[PDB]
Amino acid sequence: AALTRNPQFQKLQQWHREHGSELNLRHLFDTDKERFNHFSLTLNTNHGHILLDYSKNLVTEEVMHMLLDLAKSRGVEAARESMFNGEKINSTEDRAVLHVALRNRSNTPIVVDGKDVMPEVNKVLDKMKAFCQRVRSGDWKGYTGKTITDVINIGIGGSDLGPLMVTEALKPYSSGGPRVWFVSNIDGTHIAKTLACLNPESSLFIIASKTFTTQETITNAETAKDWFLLSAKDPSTVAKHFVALSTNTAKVKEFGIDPQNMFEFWDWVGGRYSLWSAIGLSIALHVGFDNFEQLLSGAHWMDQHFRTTPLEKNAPVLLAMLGIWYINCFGCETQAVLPYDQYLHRFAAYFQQGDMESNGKYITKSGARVDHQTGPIVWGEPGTNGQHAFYQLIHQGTKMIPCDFLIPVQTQHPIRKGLHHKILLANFLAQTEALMKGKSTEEARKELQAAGKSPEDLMKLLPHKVFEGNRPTNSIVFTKLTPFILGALIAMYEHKIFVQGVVWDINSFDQWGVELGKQLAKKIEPELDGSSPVTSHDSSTNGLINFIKQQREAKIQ
Amino acid sequence: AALTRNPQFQKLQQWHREHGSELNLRHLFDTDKERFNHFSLTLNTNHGHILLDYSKNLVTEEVMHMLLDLAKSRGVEAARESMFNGEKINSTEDRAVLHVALRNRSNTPIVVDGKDVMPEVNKVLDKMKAFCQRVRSGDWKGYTGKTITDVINIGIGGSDLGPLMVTEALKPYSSGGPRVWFVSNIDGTHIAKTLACLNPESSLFIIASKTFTTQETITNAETAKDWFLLSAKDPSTVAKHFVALSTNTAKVKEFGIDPQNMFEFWDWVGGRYSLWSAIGLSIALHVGFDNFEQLLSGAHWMDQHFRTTPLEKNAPVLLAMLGIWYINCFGCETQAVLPYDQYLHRFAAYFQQGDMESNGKYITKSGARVDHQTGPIVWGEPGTNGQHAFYQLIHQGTKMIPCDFLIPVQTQHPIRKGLHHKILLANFLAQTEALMKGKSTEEARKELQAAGKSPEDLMKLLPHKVFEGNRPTNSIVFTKLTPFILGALIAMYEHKIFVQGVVWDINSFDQWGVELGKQLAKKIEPELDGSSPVTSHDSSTNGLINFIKQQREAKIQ
Repeated sequence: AALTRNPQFQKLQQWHREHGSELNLRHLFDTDKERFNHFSLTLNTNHGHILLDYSKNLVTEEVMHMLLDLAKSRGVEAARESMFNGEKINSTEDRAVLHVALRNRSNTPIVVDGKDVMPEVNKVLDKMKAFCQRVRSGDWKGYTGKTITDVINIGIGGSDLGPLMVTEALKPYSSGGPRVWFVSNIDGTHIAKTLACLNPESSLFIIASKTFTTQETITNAETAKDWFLLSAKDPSTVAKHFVALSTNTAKVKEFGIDPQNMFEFWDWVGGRYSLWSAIGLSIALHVGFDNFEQLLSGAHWMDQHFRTTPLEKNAPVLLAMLGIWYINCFGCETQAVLPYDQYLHRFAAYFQQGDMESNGKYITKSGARVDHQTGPIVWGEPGTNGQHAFYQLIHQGTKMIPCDFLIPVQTQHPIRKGLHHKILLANFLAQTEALMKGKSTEEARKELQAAGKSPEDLMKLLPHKVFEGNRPTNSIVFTKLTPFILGALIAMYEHKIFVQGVVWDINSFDQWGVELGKQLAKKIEPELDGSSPVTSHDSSTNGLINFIKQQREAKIQ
Repeated sequence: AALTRNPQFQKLQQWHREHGSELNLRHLFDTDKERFNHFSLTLNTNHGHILLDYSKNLVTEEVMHMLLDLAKSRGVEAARESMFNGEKINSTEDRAVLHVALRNRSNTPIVVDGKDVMPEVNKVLDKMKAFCQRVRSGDWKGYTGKTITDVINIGIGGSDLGPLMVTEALKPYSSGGPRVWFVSNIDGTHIAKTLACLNPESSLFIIASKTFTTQETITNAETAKDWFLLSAKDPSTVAKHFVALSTNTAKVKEFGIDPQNMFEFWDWVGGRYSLWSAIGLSIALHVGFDNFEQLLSGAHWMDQHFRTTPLEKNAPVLLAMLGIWYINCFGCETQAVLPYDQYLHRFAAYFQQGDMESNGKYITKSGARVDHQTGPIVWGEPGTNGQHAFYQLIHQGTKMIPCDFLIPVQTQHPIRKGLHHKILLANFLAQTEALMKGKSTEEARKELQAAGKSPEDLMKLLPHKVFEGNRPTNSIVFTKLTPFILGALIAMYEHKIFVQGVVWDINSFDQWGVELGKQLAKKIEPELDGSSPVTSHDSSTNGLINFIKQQREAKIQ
């Protein structure tokens, strides 16, 4: 395993064993008035500023140096170029990894298998735009000649969560667009409850599946199609209400979709990195293609920042190494993502997939079994909702939890002359200040005394009122949450995931872990029909199946 | 710190040290065909069955005995009676913990400070029912004589999540009820994107707040009022469109709400255990009082189960000790909740609050600082959604992650002759089968060889195809997700949480962790006013503040 054998890594772990515990944020800030200046990064995109304040982290100049050294010695710069240049770094599948090509606004040639991929990227985008124009303007008409009012994306994983998170994040930019709906669960209630709110004559479905045989997606697509046909009787109308983001033209034709409404993407486009491709169609439809282009440009901006910036000043890499520090040295299992922004309520869920499906790995690019930790469990809820659910554990539990706090300076809803947003900002700043400052015994004792508590009352309360602090955070503040900024932000985290992967020597771009579950589920499916008991598995699987058969018959109240 | 002093605890740890790594799920099942029979539990509620199958846990009859011995030596049973008897077990706040009184259908007296609380519980319930009748039937009217179509719940933490989660879960039981909406974030987009969807004439607001001075709630309540008065205009109209869940009669009247529509609850009702009280007004409004009464009955049934069942077969206890095993011996930081049910999409989020805010503690009932792990990090998304997001890390990452898998046998939407649910069940059973069974190097090799891979190609891919398995899960299956079953399930986890807290000797029922953040936010609020640079905090807090002040006036192009 490369990491463990890397001398810079070893130096890093030895230092932590020796000095890690003695680091205390409060002392560090009390002793060094330049801390913010030393550990902060200001990015002017020319379309708004993004401030990355990583100063409330358990680091010193010495630690940052050791980390930057490790990134250098782990080759992140060369691995980065390999990615951007089209080399097949997805080693286990022998594929390129070029989500950066999807948003490549410079159109600089990126060649794979002898051909510049750019023209294909652009043909698809041009195609998406033309269609998006037809639909939004009311040009495109349903089978009864009515304009489209609802766009329904059907897909799983990356064919879903991205468009869904982005459209929710960019709501304010959706004037003139039709409503978007997202179906993903195979669970029939997901499609039932969506279908119940629709009019077939004005609904347009998008089936998002590269192979067009994804089971849950195609099953959902077929239910939608039978629902449509109940009204339209006529199968030739399907072409008016169902389009496809896919590569499987035969299967697409078979379903009833006009193959001119098949929007292609490529194998170098991982699902958890697909929103910038044809997979983004529902985003473009909801907020228009200008905004979709701003989203891509935002991503492109961050891509250039990742590429041209010295490591010391590289947002994505600084983010990654801080994570390595907490994962491979402090041993923290999780990474919290807390955007103080309701529109961004699925931001954390989205990266739960991006990070976890990319870096939840245990085999290195050499075939070696990892002997160090890899990807963290990512999780979160937007502030201040989360603040009211679980921060108690963050402030006073027994776990170290690195948190990323995010917020826009300008809100899309400056209601009450800025009141809600002021309170929101104050909490965003106070929470991180709290996590790092804490409240000592003496500090709490004073408050108890001043509040009128008795000595007995004081004695019992005291310990519970102490905050140990020393809980590290990142603050990421940006001028406003526009399509462009959102683009840069998503890409920033994408590149953070890339770097950690490189440092760990794993392949962030495959996902072999899904195979076992699918094959086992195929075996079970037919065993579920019928009354007789199943005895072919382990006793649990067997017992569970038999309990389902017994109770499926039950009439309950 | 007594858990650590406890001899049963010590023996458990010493045993795990010597034998824990030896446990192999696949081997246990292979060597004991009764495993399922021996490590599972069936519960007939008279309103649906609940199968708790904990056989896929790293545990033997010896380990369980040790875990129960521990629950015994830690006084689980007595603490339990203490809660049920109305004793002040919330020791820091000197209060009773009586959410079980709220659902006490037997009406057995529970006396606090010399008086049965039941009559007060039932008075409020009766009152909840009457108003609910008045609203659903159309009797209750708005300032223009229209009946109510939308009910808007406004609150934070427990005044919001429970009601949001339960109404999402029980949607099919809402025929005849008004649409419910939930507003919690202080961030302005929340209330604003909600208000934009309403008609003031037929909208009823419910401001949920014990003290009625909860800053973010009240701020939202005022924005709502002010928005209602922009059309209704007469302040006396507020009383027909706002009711309150509170005890602060004065603050309620001062807001314009009629004190006769102030539904009360008590000190002994924790926010994270409040949905069963007046706090569930919106639940009752949405699904009717009958269903709401079914919900409390389900929880009462589980309460009785917890109270009368010997530890060995006590579901919540079993759940509690199992978690102790993973938390205190295996060192697992997190616990996943994965409902294969889209209606339950907010179930995990609910328990993230109910668990982490109860048990994220570090000071024990005696004042000592713990020296062992405490509450886990709770997270999740419903399957198969989550399956397609992060299961990669669970199957092949570097972290042990206890998962609870839950599913109703019978679905609320049996479309396509049951095809969707069939697939859902198959994935539900297959995933746990997979986490347990894994796929070995040899098995993976035969596959690759069978797929015609060259020796070089096989070699490079082989280890990536290996599933190590041995990943423990609980499988909780229940006949159907009805209001009753749901209530049972909620109470089940409530008691799991209670049992863990007792073992940790912490106070699951206070929440002192919120103060610092609250204190520090109020300091910052006024400082945000203006263009003067702030200098009064550590350099990061100042830096952030100044950047915010600097960018609030940035025109963005």
